[PDB]
Amino acid sequence: CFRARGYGFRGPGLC
Repeated sequence: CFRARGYGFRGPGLC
C-alpha cells in the first residue's frame, strides 16, 4: 500500500 507496498508496513502483504 505504502510501506507495505514493499510489504511489512502498508500494502501487498497488508494494503
